[PDB]
Amino acid sequence: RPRFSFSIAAREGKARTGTIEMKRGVIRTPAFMPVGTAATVKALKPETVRATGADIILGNTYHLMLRPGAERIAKLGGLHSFMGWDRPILTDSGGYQVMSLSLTKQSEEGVTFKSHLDGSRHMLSPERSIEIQHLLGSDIVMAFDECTPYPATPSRAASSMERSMRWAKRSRDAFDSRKEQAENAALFGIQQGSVFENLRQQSADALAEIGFDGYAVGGLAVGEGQDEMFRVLDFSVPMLPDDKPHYLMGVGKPDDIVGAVERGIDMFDCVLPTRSGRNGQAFTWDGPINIRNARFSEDLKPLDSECHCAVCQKWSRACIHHLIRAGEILGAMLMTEHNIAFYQQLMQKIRDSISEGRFSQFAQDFRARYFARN
Amino acid sequence: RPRFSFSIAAREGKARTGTIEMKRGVIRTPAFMPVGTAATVKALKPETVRATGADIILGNTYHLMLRPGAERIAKLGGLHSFMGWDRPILTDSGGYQVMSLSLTKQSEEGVTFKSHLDGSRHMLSPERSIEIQHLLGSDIVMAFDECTPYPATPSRAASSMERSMRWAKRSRDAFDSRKEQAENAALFGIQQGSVFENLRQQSADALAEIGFDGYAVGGLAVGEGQDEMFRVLDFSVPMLPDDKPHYLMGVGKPDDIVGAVERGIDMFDCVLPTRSGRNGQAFTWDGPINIRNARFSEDLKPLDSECHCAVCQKWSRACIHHLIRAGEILGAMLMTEHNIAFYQQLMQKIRDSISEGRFSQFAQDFRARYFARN
Ligand SMILES: [Zn+2]
Ligand SMILES: [Zn+2]
Repeated sequence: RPRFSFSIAAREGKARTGTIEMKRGVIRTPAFMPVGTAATVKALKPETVRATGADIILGNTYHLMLRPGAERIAKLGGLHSFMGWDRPILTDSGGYQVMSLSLTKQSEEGVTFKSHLDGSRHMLSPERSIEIQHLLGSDIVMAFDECTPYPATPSRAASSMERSMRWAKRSRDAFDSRKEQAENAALFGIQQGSVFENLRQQSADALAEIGFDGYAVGGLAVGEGQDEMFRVLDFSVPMLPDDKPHYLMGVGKPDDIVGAVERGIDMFDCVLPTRSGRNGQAFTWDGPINIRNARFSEDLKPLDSECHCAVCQKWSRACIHHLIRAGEILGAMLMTEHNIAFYQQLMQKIRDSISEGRFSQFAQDFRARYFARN
Repeated sequence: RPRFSFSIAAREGKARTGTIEMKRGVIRTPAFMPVGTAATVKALKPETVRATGADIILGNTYHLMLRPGAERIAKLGGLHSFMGWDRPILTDSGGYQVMSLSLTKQSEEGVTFKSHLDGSRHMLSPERSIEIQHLLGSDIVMAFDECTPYPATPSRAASSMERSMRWAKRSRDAFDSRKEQAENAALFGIQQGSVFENLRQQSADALAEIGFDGYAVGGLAVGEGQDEMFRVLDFSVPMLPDDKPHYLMGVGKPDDIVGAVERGIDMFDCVLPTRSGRNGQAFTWDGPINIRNARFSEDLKPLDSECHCAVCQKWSRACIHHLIRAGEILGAMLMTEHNIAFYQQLMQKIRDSISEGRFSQFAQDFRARYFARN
């Protein structure tokens, strides 16, 4: 019923659990958002993704505007039809992929780039990104920003942050200028500032002055290492409005997530569970495992003996091992389904332990078992 | 190089091993002929069937003339193109399926029947069957005959046998009337006579007077039981010309085959390995097994610990068990591949043991292990 309503059911330190209510459904916080595809035989079925625990999936604006393009998606009935997913959908701005996959020109106005598979010209800006995310019909909209490469100078970081904040205002204005969008969707602002506390602070209150439904912590997961990331999060998150969801984009190693929840993050997304699913890496409570190893050739146990997913209730490491080695598609599908389910179960344990006030103990128990392997 | 050349490399009693040389390839005797399909994703690949040991496959004329029809097959380049199989292909007359799946009218002239899936009219006769098998471009041609249902009266059996012999002559004449066919393909005659020794004898020399490249023993595998079948074969086979291949149509239980080789049979065909492959039954040296049983849920051993097929060199009973239970298509494919390979390996053991003069001992060793299960 509500456009966007964020509640906090419980807290423990900086960590916090709750829900985000939207017209297309409820999102349980902290949340992991798997990346959606297009609902074909090559990808997992929508109902399968839903059955893993996903309350909301993510769509890459950049790839979607390249193929089959935002206009086609709109004619087809939006992303929800295209992806066969009738629950909330978040779309990124498409700016990150542009500055790492494409740029014929860049300025304060925006960027124009060539299609890395067609050569055709495409333009992106705060105004255009908002419009494109509208055509896709997403529920949560990400503001268009300028991402600064890692490592970055204190000058290049301050420059890109200052621009990203002006683009934040432009994104907000574009969003509000469209009644169908502004009254039904939500808008998140992104905080930049690299590893510099002053830039982070100047970015945070700049966004707060503009006002957003949610606030993303951008600039991380670019190769800074976990320790540096936690150190950044340590001061970055408290500068963000407490009564709004905190989104940490791109971050999604299981231990990265737990540590980020300890520091106030409410939302996560990454392609790691999907990517490593096809590459033969499975996530367990005792750390990641490579299924191709000869050890799992006759291992009758499931991928994880505590995972509740439909794969672990049926398939053993042995059969999954062979399917993967045989090049059989089913094997990669099974791995992927488990991986994203495992992630959702991690989220559920986090939510549970917070509301019971036992999350601090869970975080310690988690790392102890996860890092020890075996 | 030769149209049809049958050699006997070795004998042991009534049993005999050798080769059939044809323009499209050599057929090792005794031989099992699996039933071909149409080379699609639903059926095993031609190269897979070849890799199991098959020197020749069988095509059902009746089904092929119904869909997509013999004329279409001819335009497509014949059965070899249609099935993606460039080695010898035997086609049945199509008469058996007619009298058990279709008959609007029946007489000495022939039969006309309605398509059991289109209602359309189709006509079959000694002349028409030969022509249709020509359109399909098969290498071994079966003479059109009238099959007598089981059990049959001594009158109905004598009647159908006498007709089948007149149709044998008509089949031979049609075959010889077509130069492209007569000079490149082979023709087999079928012996009828039910369980009656006099009718069998009167049928045998009737065929010998006509003369055929090979001689089939028809009228069995209609539900007479193994013991009655062996009893029939005991006198039926020696009445057939010794210097020609002996074909036992429809028969193909592993123990039925071994016993039939002991009585002089050189060729076999049946859908049992293909049918039970999809139904979850696997053939082993210790008898058939039902893969759906809970016992095989964690059985790390292959289907048969002596089978050389690619499935048993990789897949365990456990993984095959799950695939079948999951309804996964791969499971039924694996079972089928093993089953037809197991059959070819049985044939190879028969050929080997005969030429070494140890087949009588092999037959005893086979039954002892096969019937004891375990
Ligand atoms: Zn699992
Ligand atoms: Zn096998």
